Amino acid sequence: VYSMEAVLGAHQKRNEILAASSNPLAEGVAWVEGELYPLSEARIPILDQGFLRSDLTYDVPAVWDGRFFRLDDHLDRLEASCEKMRLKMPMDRSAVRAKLVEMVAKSGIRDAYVELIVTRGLKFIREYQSYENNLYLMVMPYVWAMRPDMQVTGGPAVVTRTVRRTPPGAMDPTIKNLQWGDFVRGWLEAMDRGAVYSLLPDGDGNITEGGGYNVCVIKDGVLSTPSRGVLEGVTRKTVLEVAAAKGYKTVVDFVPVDDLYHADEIFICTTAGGVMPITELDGQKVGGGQVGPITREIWEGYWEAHYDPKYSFAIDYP
Amino acid sequence: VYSMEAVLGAHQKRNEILAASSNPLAEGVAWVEGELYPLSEARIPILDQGFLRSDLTYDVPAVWDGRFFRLDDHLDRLEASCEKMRLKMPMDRSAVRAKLVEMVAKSGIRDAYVELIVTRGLKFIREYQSYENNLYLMVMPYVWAMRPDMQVTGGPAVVTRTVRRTPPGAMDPTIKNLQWGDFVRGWLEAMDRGAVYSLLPDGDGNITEGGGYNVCVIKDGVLSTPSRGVLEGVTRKTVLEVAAAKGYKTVVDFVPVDDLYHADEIFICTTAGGVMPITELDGQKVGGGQVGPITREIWEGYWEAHYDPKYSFAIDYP
Repeated sequence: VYSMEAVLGAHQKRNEILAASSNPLAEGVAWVEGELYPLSEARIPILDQGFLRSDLTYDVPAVWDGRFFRLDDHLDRLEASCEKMRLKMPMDRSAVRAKLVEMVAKSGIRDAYVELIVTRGLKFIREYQSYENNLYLMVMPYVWAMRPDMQVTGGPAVVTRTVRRTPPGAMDPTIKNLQWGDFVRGWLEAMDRGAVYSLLPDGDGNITEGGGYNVCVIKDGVLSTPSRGVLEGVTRKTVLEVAAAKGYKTVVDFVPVDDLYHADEIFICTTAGGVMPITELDGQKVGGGQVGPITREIWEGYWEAHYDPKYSFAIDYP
Repeated sequence: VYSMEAVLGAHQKRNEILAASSNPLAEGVAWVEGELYPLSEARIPILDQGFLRSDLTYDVPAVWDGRFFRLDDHLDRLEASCEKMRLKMPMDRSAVRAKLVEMVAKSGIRDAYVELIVTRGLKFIREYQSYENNLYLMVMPYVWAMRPDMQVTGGPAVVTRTVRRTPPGAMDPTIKNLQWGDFVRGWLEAMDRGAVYSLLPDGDGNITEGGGYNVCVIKDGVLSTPSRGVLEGVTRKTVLEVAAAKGYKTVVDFVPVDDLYHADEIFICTTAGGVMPITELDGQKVGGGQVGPITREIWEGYWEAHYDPKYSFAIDYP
């Protein structure tokens, strides 16, 4: 009952119900300076340093089938990110958690992409010690980095050769951030070259991540994923737990670019889409060019976890 | 008459006139979707990818003493940046130029920092080919990266050791951009270590630039400035022209970090402040620890150029 057909099919039914809603928040809602707005109408001050300097961190939990998934792991990473950035979230954690549930519940959205953004505020970094930081919350329908119909077949990727990952000595990649100069270049290279997804090298022979997602490489029943140079994804975390539970070895360590070309399976993972199979790389088949059996087991176990009360709780909709 | 006293003194008189203005735009004005707003009231849509993904380029000409300085060089760089970003400025160049003059004239601001921002718009990079890009214009009182009283003495810098420059293979530094993850870390390191200005290495032994500015290093009458890894500043351009005119050699090429420690003089330069002497580095005097004679000649020639009709034109204020 956690097959692709079952999970994606039910989502599609929930989508058609949402499309028929007359709720003005059904297309999304934002929290700005204490008030709720329809997402298409929400506006932020142009002087905000999150805009003028991308001086911000953010995080993104999701709601699936009316259940929040690992919200507390996302709130922990956001608070760790803020500490690294010398930001202080302007709202208490319990109040943020309750606000998010209220926004989702009022929207009626059962499958939601939920974004929290903490910015430096209006003052330049030279005055960061007044900690006059700003907070924005957004709730919108679930975002698919790889659409359902493409997850059934897997998608095409390239290892980029015109762009590499911003190194950790320039920007710490364990801070989820919106400075996507490299990632945007990767989307453009993939489109130029006849693919969709881009996998960025680190400049010294190893693969890192892409614009929105971690990468997992499978070889002889061993799932390998980069340790350095990448966000420590919550999806990746779940994937490592699931793969272990099902009898596969997991390795978090350097993954040479050259290993991508000998893999049995490859997938990318992110809150915005889940487990996303990669079945073509640089124009060649990955493995058999179909969704591999280990990826499939992990995919199903990922979505099963969304109904586990250890990792999720249900929202009370009006 | 282009000494520091004369130039900064007159600016201070113009400042006190601006402070006394009852014009609601005297503190700045923004252009958003066809209308003008007081800068503190201007708001942009939260869904703009310039915010959600820092998917934008920008440029910053200045007005000094009621004269625009090298506006056409800044417009050329903005258009080159947009082409590299696959952005198309949504307004004709002549209309943008006229709008900027109108905004400055209505503000009454004689010394102005003028910012133009072109963003991807509301759609994700995957849909960049509809070119539905957005434009924002801002005019505000002149911004000083190094305040006047500190330019008289010069300021303190460090070569960062906890951060290095985002490399060109990750983000092209000739595109003026707002992805300041590395620069913000540099401001924090300098503050932690007992300085103000940060100079970022490239990771392979050479110096690049800092958060807002290029760096020029003087040794035995030779001005050296990095070619790779940095924005091609318009201030830097003017500095190279002035230094040549006055009988000094100029070199645009790799500048090893180690050369900083043997320099006779160092300054940083940017539209937001001009020519800004650095008289202490990593806790030690640069040269004699005072503004050097060559820096001083360049400083005066920089501001003299602001009255040259080859590089500047005067705004007709109401």
